[PDB]
Amino acid sequence: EFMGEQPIFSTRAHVFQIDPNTKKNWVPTSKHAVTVSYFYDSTRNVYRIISLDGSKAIINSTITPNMTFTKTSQKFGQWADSRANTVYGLGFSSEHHLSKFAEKFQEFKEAARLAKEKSKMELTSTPSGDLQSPLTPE
Repeated sequence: EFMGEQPIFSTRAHVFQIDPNTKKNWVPTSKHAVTVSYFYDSTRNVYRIISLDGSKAIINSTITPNMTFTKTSQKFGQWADSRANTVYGLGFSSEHHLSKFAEKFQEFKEAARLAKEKSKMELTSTPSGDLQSPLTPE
């Protein structure tokens, strides 16, 4: 498992990607199966898909409400990440794991929507040739 802050959900998959600025389509990111996890980053108040290959992150995708995870072939699903400017693809060990991951994606999509809503102003009546505003913005 992991040390320190635990992820909410983890699975095993081969990782693939599409880079917009190369002519190739799908390319293998990992040679072998790696752990793929949904993680709540409390300081940033966002949910992230985190995948490590050895000591480095090969997936660091911040879930947004408008993201779409699509199942497109046997045991394989994909989502586009506009922020990372990359499409990620996951090859699973069974159809069960593919579908479970997809279900979780929608769960984290809703949570991300609520997180953004939660991410407080004080309204007031108007303060009861001189200037009353601050001299500088900051």
